[PDB]
Amino acid sequence: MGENQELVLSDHYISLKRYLSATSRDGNPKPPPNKARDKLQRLTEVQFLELSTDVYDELKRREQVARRGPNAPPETAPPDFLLPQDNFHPKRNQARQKLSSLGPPRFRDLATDVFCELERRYPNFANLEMPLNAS
Repeated sequence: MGENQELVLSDHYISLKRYLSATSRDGNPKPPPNKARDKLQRLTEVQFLELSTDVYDELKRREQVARRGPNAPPETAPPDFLLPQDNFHPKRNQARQKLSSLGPPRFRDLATDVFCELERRYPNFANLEMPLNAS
């Protein structure tokens, strides 16, 4: 254990890589035809972390939904969007709702942009490590 924002983004990076890998063979290193990393530079690091967290949170919520997809009762069926809470600011809640509203292609692009940004910003993320699946 330790305290490092890089480690937090490392988990996000790994999660994004697995997410992208699970949704794409990754035969194209640059999926989008257009790029604009300068757009992501129009925000602060904290805002960037907030966006990274929002993306991460969206990813885990979708995974939970998928897990509770088949062979799951409707009583414990999760929402198709993040429900608002007073613990979180309403603007942030709306932002999260927008992520849910966005379909997979747009979201995938967001994931790709964040993933690429993290890889470019942290070149050492290209030399982290990945887990293995076994059953």
